Amino acid sequence: PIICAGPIHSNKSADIPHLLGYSEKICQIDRLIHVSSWLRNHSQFQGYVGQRGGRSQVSYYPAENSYSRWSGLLSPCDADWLGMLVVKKAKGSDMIVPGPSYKGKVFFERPTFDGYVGWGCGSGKSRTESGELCSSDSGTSSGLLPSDRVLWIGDVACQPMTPIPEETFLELKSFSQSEFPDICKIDGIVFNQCEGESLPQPFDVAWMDVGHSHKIIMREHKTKWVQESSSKDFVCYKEGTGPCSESEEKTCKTSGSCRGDMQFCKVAGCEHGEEASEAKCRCSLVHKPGEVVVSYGGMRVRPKCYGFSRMMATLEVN
Ligand SMILES: *[C@@H]1O[C@H](CO)[C@@H](O[C@@H]2O[C@H](CO)[C@@H](O[C@H]3O[C@H](CO)[C@@H](O)[C@H](O)[C@@H]3O)[C@H](O)[C@H]2NC(C)=O)[C@H](O)[C@H]1NC(C)=O
Repeated sequence: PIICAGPIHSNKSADIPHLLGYSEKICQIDRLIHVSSWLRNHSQFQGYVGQRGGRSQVSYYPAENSYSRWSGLLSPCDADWLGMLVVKKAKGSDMIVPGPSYKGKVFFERPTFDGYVGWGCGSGKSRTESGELCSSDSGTSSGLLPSDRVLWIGDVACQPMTPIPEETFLELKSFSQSEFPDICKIDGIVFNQCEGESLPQPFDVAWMDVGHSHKIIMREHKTKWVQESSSKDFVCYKEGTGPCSESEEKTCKTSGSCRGDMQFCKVAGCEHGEEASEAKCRCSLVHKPGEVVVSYGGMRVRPKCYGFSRMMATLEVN
């Protein structure tokens, strides 16, 4: 949990405010408030996901998940809440991967080749074991549901990118195709030219989102987590209260008057020994290995999202 403990909602009726503060959105991300809001607008779902458990107790496919152990490594959905990308509503043509335990799940999200698709359920519903249907569920009637009903597939890390010229991305695009000549179409998105294809098959591939019209999938590739101590590397909470507001957090990150930990004070400035009563804002280093930088096709890329997920990939016929 980056900031806020597992949410304990009393109501399904409660509205989900949109908060401007970085920490505020991190807090909602912590309490899976963003999935709950994804569910409300798209599945006409009633209430919340992540009850008592929050984002840490979300279920991943696979369960043995690296980046999960790092609370500030952003999933596609957190990234969506942070506006970095958008997890699009499930359309009929987006393919549900086999593998995960979808039954019970009210929400599961998957990186497609072209983006990120969510499959949500209506109130009092939950996915069957296949994931292709929301069947009725008495366990979901309360509308305030546990985190293991949310499923994030893929070991995904999302992060502020360094944009790359399109010529660079086209180099990477074709480098992948020379690495993956076998594949013809991924998530309904044409990868190569084949004419003779086989029907969609699963595909465990590492990949990165470079901010372009699709991801680049990588067989061989090097990564190097580097620490940046940028302001997004810190969240700002009020002790006992929750996250600082939009202005309070900006003040801590610009002026250098709020309290913090070892690295936050080194970087943004803080003061110690003041007080008089009533405790202050504080900021702390988000826990993550850093910003991933990926060596691939001779290019050092700092991507929007890096992950190893399962997509569906059609193959050729010889
Ligand atoms: C579910 O529906 C919500 C309503 O559309 C939506 O929340 C809305 O999110 C957008 C995008 O973040 C916000 O848009 C604008 O907000 C401020 C001004 O208020 C601007 O500064 C921004 O630049 C942006 O243009 C809406 O304010 C916000 N509305 C409400 C009532 O919360 C959610 O995003 C939807 N759910 C998901 C998962 O996307």
